[PDB]
Amino acid sequence: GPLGSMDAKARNCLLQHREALEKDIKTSYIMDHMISDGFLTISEEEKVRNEPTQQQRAAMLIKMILKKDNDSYVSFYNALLHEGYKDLAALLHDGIPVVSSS
Repeated sequence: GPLGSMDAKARNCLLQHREALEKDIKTSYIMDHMISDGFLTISEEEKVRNEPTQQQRAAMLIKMILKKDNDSYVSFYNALLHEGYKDLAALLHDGIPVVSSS
């Protein structure tokens, strides 16, 4: 039984804000912070990096989040804060049940 999965309200606040999703959700340093965080494995890194441009690259980063978990989502969330994308992440903070905690 999967526990601590990605919350619907959380995952939605992220993807639903497609108003700025594809527009501000980057994959460069954001993924760097996620892999260094240890949430994105070499396989994860490979897929996103396999894609040629922000097209399927950023889409792949967001596409991973489509079926990851709360833990990874808060990591992807934290990565947004790592690259000055606090606004998008704030839009997702509604679903994130933590306030840094670091």
